Formats: sequence, structure tokens, C-alpha cells
Amino acid sequence: PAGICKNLTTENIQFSSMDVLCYVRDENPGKAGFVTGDAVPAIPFQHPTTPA
Amino acid sequence: PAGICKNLTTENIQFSSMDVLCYVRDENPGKAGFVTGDAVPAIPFQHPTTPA
Repeated sequence: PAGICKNLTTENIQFSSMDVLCYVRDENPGKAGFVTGDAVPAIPFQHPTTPA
Repeated sequence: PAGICKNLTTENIQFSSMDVLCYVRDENPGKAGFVTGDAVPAIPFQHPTTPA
């Protein structure tokens, strides 16, 4: 949408409402365009209550 | 061992590898040469994870 386009543009990343991006996701997982994965998932830490 | 003697001499406590020290451990109640004892044995503390 337009708001995302404006926010991207103001962040020195160029993208216009008339632009399009074309991609191909490969079949074999060994060779791919973009690789994503989790090394260590989110771990919570609850610190004890402090003075004040 | 010789290495300990070398370390001692390095830190300004003169003790050659040739030197020998003699001592007498007393047994009478009121008299003694070297006194040792623990007033409070070592106590462990564990702190939880800081906000850092």
C-alpha cells in the first residue's frame, strides 16, 4: 500500500508506487535466492523486582 | 619443586633451591608456633541475570 511505499522512500530505500519487483523461488532447497532460518529462538528473561 | 622456589625468589622472598627450613609443631595448650583456623567458612552467593 501507499503508506508503506512512502515510509520506505523516506528511509533512503527507493521504491515507488509505479515500481514492481519480480522474483523466482527455486525448487531445490540447496540452491535458493533468499535463505532464512532460526539459530536460537526467542528466550525470555524476567528480572526480579528492584528497589523503586 | 624448583619452579616454586624460582617464583618465590622473583617476588622478593629469598628461598634458594638449596635451602631447607626446619620447624617444630607444639602440642601444649597455651603455646604454638603457627596458628590456623576458620572463623567463617566460605559462603557462596549467586546473583540472577542482570538487565545487562
